[PDB]
Amino acid sequence: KPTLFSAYKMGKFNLSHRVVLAPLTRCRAINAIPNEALVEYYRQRSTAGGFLITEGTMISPSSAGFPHVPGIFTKEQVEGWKKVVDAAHKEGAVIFCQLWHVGRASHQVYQPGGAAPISSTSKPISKKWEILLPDATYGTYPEPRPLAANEILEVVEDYRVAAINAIEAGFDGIEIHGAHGYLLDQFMKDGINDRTDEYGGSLENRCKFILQVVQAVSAAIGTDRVGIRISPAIDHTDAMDSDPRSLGLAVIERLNKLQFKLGSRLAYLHVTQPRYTADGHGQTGSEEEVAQLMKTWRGAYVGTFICCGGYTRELGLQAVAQGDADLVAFGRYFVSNPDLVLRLKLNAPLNRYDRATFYTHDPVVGYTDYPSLD
Ligand SMILES: Cc1cc2nc3c(=O)[nH]c(=O)nc-3n(C[C@H](O)[C@H](O)[C@H](O)COP(=O)(O)O)c2cc1C
Ligand SMILES: O=Cc1ccc(O)cc1
Repeated sequence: KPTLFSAYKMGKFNLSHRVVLAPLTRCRAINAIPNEALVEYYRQRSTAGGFLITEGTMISPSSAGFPHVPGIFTKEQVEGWKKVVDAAHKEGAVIFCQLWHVGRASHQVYQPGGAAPISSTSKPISKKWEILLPDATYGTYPEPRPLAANEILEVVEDYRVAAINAIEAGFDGIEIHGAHGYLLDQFMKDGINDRTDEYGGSLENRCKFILQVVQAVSAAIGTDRVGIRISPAIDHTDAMDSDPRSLGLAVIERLNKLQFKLGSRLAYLHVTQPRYTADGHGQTGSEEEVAQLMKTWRGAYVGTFICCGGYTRELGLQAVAQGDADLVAFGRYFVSNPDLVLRLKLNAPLNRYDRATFYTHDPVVGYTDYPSLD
């Protein structure tokens, strides 16, 4: 019977337990090159048959919206990732690279030639939100430039190339970052997408871009090496949809149809959910609604389902035991608990995490120096 600590066949891959390292931007990849700090970071968190998803990784120079995040669009970057991947594999881990384009959630200082960030729209993120700049101050999100149709196809090509480069680096697969108000979410969410062309309006039009990406990377490296992450009900950086339930089901129906058409299943669907507790962990109304949404989306998707967002040991156990999810990803707890899988198995205390060093750049401090049990 399925439990949080029981084995799982994720299509092509075999896992020994259901605890997953959620993708986490940490900003230690100085000048976008994966390095020895990242090697130790992922090695520390690796387990035999444990699934790891990397931090968001740039698919292009226009992809960036944080400092010192890794890319996978140059040979030098690929060579850096090889070292990370080899170390993870030496521990028996399965590791996917998350492909990340931030869209309008960026700033001129992050853009080639100081160009405007690109998006579905010309509308900027509101002043209620601010962006961390490379000089450790916070700045204003600028007006983005809306992509023309041919430019969207160029971004699809960037994802395709990024996927091929990931496989060259030895990654087991990739995850399409389609969540949290970044580029693809800027097209899906009717709170952001005000386009009047073939990429705006209907759910069909709004889902077109992300489906083109899924189709392209599946063609390049195989459906069974492709995972997709979405967050229809998370509002981060003004990324709301008027009907998250329908948006989620629209994406899922299209994934199901693509799988049926091509004759194989994607590696997984990965959905993050909002929480309504003070600290954003665990459970307290909106809670019950969100919980049912997640069960509805799980039930509608044909294949492996990863849940994420505020899961605890008890909630992770329940999720797998009751069939609500096949795999459970952990973000913040994995920051401060390199041996999180062991700690969960032993019901050991979890180290507190320090948010002040989430996005600083030191290879050791607040990055690789959280203690393991051993
Ligand atoms: C510091 C930090 C960095 C994150 N970076 C990413 C990222 O690069 N890509 C992504 O999809 N989610 C990212 N997330 C969201 C997490 O994957 C996760 O969904 C979120 O933290 C909620 O899960 P949790 O309660 O286990 O932390 C990040 C979260 C935090 C706190
Ligand atoms: O979902 C992507 C993401 C990236 C950086 C963050 O800090 C949080 C989320």
